[PDB]
Amino acid sequence: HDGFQTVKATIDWEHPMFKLYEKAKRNGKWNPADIDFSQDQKDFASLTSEEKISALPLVAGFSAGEEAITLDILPMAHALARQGRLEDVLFLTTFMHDEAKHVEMFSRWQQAVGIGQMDLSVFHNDHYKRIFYEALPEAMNRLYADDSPEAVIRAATVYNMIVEGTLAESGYYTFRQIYKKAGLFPGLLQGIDYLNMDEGRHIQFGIYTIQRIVNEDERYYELFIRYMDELWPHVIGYVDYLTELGKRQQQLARTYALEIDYDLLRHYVIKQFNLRKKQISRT
Amino acid sequence: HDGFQTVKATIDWEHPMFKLYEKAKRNGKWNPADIDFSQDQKDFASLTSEEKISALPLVAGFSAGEEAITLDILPMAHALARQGRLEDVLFLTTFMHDEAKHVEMFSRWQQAVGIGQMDLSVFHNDHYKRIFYEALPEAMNRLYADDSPEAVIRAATVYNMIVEGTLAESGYYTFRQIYKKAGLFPGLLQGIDYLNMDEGRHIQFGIYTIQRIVNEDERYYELFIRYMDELWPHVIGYVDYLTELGKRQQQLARTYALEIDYDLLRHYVIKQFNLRKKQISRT
Ligand SMILES: CCCCCCCCCCCCCCCC(=O)O
Ligand SMILES: CCCCCCCCCCCCCCCC(=O)O
Ligand SMILES: [Fe+3]
Ligand SMILES: [Fe+3]
Ligand SMILES: [Mn+2]
Ligand SMILES: [Mn+2]
Ligand SMILES: [Mn+3]
Ligand SMILES: [Mn+3]
Repeated sequence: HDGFQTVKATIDWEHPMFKLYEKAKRNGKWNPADIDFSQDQKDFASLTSEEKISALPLVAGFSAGEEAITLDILPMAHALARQGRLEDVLFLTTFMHDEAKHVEMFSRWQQAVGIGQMDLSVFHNDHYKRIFYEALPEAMNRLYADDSPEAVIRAATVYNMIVEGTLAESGYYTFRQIYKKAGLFPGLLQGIDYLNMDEGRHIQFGIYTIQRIVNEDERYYELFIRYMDELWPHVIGYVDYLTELGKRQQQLARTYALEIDYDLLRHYVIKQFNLRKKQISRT
Repeated sequence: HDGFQTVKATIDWEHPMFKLYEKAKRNGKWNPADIDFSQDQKDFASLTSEEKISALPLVAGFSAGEEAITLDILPMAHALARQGRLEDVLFLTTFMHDEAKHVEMFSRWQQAVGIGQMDLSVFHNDHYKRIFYEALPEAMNRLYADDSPEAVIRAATVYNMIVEGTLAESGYYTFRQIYKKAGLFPGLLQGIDYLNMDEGRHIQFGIYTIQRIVNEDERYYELFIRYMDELWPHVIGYVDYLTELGKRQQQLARTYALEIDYDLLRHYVIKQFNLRKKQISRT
């Protein structure tokens, strides 16, 4: 270290990421350990085997995603720390702790309903793996040796704009469209509501990061759009795979009179993807 | 990634670091933004210039240390993440967020009392710089390329056993011995109480980390002792420098009838150092 900002000066109290950090502390008190999952255990046990499975693809996607994101944010925190972006780092401590609670929430649900011993990796197809097993850690880990604006934009695009701003947001919507209607899994849905609220700050950090780089040179806008489009095939290829699992196993939909509109879910994904694009201004 | 623990299985709910993570969430709700510093501003302004300075060396040491530690824990989190130690990572998200709040607390105090514009690096002598500007980032950053048991023990020794378990603990004691007696700076002392409570978990993570490595091969015990002793000269060399500043500027002690026992503070430092050693068992 050559010096310390809070010895030479203070935190930059007006910095957007300090304000986001402050909001994260105010809004981040929830604890997955307090969620009552006992009704969820009864719901899951009440289900037939073919209804039991209906929910597992989505939980498998979230549980791996939360865990990937918990591990893979560390290089972003490092890169920004090394750039002396102290307020970003303070905020990223809330981001990382949020994702830890997200991992915890889904794992507590799996334990409570009796599937913790079940290996849910069978529900990760090639497109999911390309995003979460490969493209996400590649883009983040790159920041250890290459913290160029190109690398940081690509990292924020994959992590915050695609994984969180497209897939996670759409998954929260899907959970609600399906189980909130069914009256099922109230503990899980309480957790989803807290995850979704945290996610708002995570996406805003991505937007801030990408926009501040675009702000220095509008040609980075083109890079942002390009990286969004490179991942789209895998995003929809996973969505299509989940859709086809749902269409092939309809008993939960039948039993609970959910006219599950998979083409409305698909449209919600397309819509999320397009509005994330629109939250980055070329100028 | 080759897979995900919370897809194949669950969190290891009995893991000591998951239990420490759970305690951190329960005990880590405090927010520096809620501390009332208005009485602290009046106290500081009431002081003469020569009393004003008396407190600044210690705040300078803490503010830089909190900031160093916030940046320099990231490689430990990374190394353990890459080892698949998921429960350690979950706990480290609380550790990192705690230190962010510590940075925030001291910087809020500096702002409130009117010294935020003052560059307090003048109170970092060569021994302080050797620990915080050099040895700490060197030991932590090494973990990016070398996560051997030797490297991890050395990192935990410098960070958790020396910086936190010797210097920080002794600084908390010193703040209380001096200002809690004077009736001064109630907001700062509220913050110190919260820092000290957080620190308990940070030191326990260090103990767990060092002991689990020693447990695999008792020869690492010798390394631990050696790394403790290598840093001791700098620890006491900074303590002696602070002591001599205090002896050379006594007006706060006089004004507030603090018979400040600098040789009792020195003994407290020696005692902390020796009991950290004793918390690691050769077997
Ligand atoms: C059937 C419609 C498809 C809806 C899309 C569902 C997407 C599943 C979500 C899995 C990825 C979750 C990523 C977590 C991100 C974070 O924790 O910030
Ligand atoms: C006059 C007696 C000397 C007492 C020793 C005072 C030591 C000052 C403390 C500065 C280091 C603080 C390190 C912070 C560690 C953490 O935040 O985990
Ligand atoms: Fe997120
Ligand atoms: Fe600490
Ligand atoms: Mn395909
Ligand atoms: Mn010396
Ligand atoms: Mn999440
Ligand atoms: Mn601290």
